[PDB]
Amino acid sequence: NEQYVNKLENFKIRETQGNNGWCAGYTMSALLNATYNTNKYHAEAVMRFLHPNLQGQQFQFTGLTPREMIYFGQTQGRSPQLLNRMTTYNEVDNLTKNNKGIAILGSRVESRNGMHAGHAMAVVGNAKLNNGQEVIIIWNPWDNGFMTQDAKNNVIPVSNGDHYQWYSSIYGY
Amino acid sequence: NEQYVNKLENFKIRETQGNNGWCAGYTMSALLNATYNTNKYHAEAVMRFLHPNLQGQQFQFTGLTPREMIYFGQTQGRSPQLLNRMTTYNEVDNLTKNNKGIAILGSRVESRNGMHAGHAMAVVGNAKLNNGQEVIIIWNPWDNGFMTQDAKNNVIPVSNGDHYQWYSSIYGY
Ligand SMILES: *[C@@H](C(=O)O)[C@H](O)C(=O)N[C@@H](CC(C)C)C(=O)NCCCCNC(N)=[NH2+]
Ligand SMILES: *[C@@H](C(=O)O)[C@H](O)C(=O)N[C@@H](CC(C)C)C(=O)NCCCCNC(N)=[NH2+]
Repeated sequence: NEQYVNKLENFKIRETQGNNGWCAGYTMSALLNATYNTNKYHAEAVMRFLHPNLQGQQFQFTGLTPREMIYFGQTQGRSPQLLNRMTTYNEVDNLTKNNKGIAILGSRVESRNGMHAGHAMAVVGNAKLNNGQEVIIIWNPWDNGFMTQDAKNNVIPVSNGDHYQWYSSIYGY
Repeated sequence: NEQYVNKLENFKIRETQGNNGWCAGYTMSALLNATYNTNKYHAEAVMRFLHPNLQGQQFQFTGLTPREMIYFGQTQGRSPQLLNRMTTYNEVDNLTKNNKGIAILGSRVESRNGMHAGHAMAVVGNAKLNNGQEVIIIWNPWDNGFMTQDAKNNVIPVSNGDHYQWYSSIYGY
């Protein structure tokens, strides 16, 4: 389907998200594994590093803040930067060519007692389709495969039928 | 090279062993991921489950006993059995067809102040080559690939030049 494809070279899915609140741990482990060309990071280990005192269900379901995500990247030799919007196709193209990972911070369009769950995903790269559309390739931690998102649209449809608005990005993993 | 190949269906290498003493954690995570068709087990998490109080270098380098390996499999819904020898080609063929994993317990032929380090590896399956040789396919946690071992020989040459005698096996993961 693609005429041009630009991906993070060594990105590989090695684990998927089950019943826990560790989406940002999944996302940062896969981006650091790709930019360092390693297999040592795993979500559980990220989470235990940042939340050493939580146990049981609290450990299982407590997610991360953007500050915790930025400090984690600094501890692993990166300098992540918060961008308070969705990255453009050109931005993704240039960061991907430079081997810099991008985490997506998404907010669920569908509500539940007025609250919009937050969910983090990873950018894998970008591509131009045969009809000219400019797309960003995304890995959502629940899936064993990637999605393609038109770059003009800031709401990503995910595999269970929900929709997440890409409201901010952390780049530099 | 093979005329017949019998492997554990969903075995996949998802991580390799760096500077730690967690070979048995690597081996059991890959065998349980394959027999359960999952990606949730990782060596670090096995080790932390069995050694919750060790920290720092003690945590990093303390390996497992066979009893700890057997109790770990019981906690994950398996009934591993210790066999005080190398499994035969036929045994590997039948266990593999039945989706039962086998851990190799190896002892280093080369010594260091009279001590023979212990190192655990995983069986992936078995195969018959085009010249008729009967072989067992092995994954050593340090490698990103498999080895083939003639079934008549109980000493496996590994990738750094050392040799490990297969002295016992734990099957049933
Ligand atoms: C994501 C998930 O597992 O699906 C998980 O809930 C998560 O990390 N959510 C985040 C937001 C993403 C990073 C966009 C969020 O909800 N953050 C607030 C969680 C803060 C938990 N508290 C502390 N104190 N660390
Ligand atoms: C293997 C390695 O990382 O290369 C690692 O050293 C290991 O687990 N070795 C084992 C033997 C294999 C299971 C054959 C071994 O050396 N066992 C004795 C280690 C016991 C450590 N102590 C306790 N108390 N749990």
